[PDB]
Amino acid sequence: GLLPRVNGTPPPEVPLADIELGSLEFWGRDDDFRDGAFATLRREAPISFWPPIELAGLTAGKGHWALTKHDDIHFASRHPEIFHSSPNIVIHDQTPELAEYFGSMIVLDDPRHQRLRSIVSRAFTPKVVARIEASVRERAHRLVAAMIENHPDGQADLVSELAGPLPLQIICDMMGIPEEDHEQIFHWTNVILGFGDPDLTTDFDEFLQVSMAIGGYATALADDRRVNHHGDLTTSLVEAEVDGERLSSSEIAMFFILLVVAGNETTRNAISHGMLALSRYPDERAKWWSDFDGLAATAVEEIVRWASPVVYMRRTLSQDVDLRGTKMAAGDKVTLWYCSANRDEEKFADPWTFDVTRNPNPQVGFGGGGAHFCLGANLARREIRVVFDELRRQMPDVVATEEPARLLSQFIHGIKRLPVAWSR
Ligand code: HEM
Ligand SMILES: CC(C)=CCC/C(C)=C/CC/C(C)=C/CO
Repeated sequence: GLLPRVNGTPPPEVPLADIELGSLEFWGRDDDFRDGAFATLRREAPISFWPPIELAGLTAGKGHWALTKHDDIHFASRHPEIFHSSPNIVIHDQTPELAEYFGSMIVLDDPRHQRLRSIVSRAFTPKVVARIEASVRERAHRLVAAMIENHPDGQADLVSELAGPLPLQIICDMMGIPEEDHEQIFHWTNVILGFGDPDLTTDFDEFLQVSMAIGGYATALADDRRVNHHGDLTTSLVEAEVDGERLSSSEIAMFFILLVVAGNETTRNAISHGMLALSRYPDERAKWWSDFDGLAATAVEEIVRWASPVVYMRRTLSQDVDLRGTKMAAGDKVTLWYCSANRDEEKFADPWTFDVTRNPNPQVGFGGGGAHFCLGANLARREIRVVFDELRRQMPDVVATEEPARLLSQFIHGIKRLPVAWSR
């Protein structure tokens, strides 16, 4: 069952000597240990250097400076000329020749970044956006209704039945991907997302083959829309133009590959962590369920602060930096620990309280601001609002019944399984 926890309980005090950000065992510990570790770093070692996680037998790469304070993360995000996103935003890129293939605009600095982001942004036309909005509601409604039809027992895993499929179905709908191709897209996406996680033991050759197959699918989808225009994002991406520059089909494919990761597992984990928090703190569910539209904006923003689905993003210094008196050298890696910034005692009153009315809420779960600020933030907020709306309408007493099975990850605050139950 759910471990009892009172809303507002701080994490345990974790001694500095017990914190090993380069240790896989550390990332396997519960959230209360992790949160207490970052609280210790914020108080005692707010900028500190760490080795990467080393998987024995594979190259590890160089270490990184951990920024744990909201102010430092915000500063780094606002200075992309010093804190570069190229070559990649993870601590150690396992496939650096494919950094742009999987990363699209997220691994680019200006001027390349602004050009690609500007063209992609222009493709989100009013008609495309209106279809996306209808899709969010339709998909969330259908998935919750199917959970009821498929489980007369009133019990299901929220991840497989709802939080997992919703964000990827929305991405498929916006790309104009036929219903008949969903199973293939889901399979390829799952293999890609599953590679950095052990269990099932994900084979690199299979990972490379599926990565090329989904890329080839997307290039062919884009080429089809060059000939046959439709009212989807794929067609608007082929037609968009900034300063005479348009996107090639392989640029569109790389942006699609970014989406099925960045727009997908993040939202999934915001949903699962939101359902978990609403189950642990039933007063907050009651408040939201009593004034759903009125509290939606603050409730969703609190779910994102609480979940921080993206644990960190990595930058690389283009020049020496001295901040908080800590000297970091050009070429060093720097990590922005949003999970920590979203608990910074200097910015949030009562940071350990999950409060669906929280205002202000300067949360940085979509990043600290600036050039790379999540392109889909308002879409993510809509997905979260709409899915909880559909749960409230169709199964208002739905509740998590067990502690989640946690993903072992430094980068994603992941829930692999979340049992829930509901009545009429
Ligand atoms: C709760 C869900 C989500 C979270 C927590 C999240 C978080 C993030 C973060 C932390 C970044 C990097 C920001 C930075 O470096 O300053 C980012 C970038 C991005 N996200 Fe999201 N994201 C979410 C959902 C989405 C969705 C739904 C989409 C679209 C389907 C999306 C598309 C993108 C793109 C395209 C970028 C790269 C933007 C750039 O590099 O200019 N994300 N997101
Ligand atoms: C989670 C967000 C916001 C973006 C994802 C970018 C990402 C997962 C890069 C992974 C780098 C890598 C080793 C890719 C091989 O798939």
